[PDB]
Amino acid sequence: MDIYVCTVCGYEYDPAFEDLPDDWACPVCGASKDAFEKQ
Repeated sequence: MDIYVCTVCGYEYDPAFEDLPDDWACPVCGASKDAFEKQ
């Protein structure tokens, strides 16, 4: 739909940004933004 909830810690993020570099890491688990997927 439009949500990027980490699948490691279960963080919550919304796809309403503008500058999304090519290297975002969870500000909690620290894991890469690869385990992130609609949830």
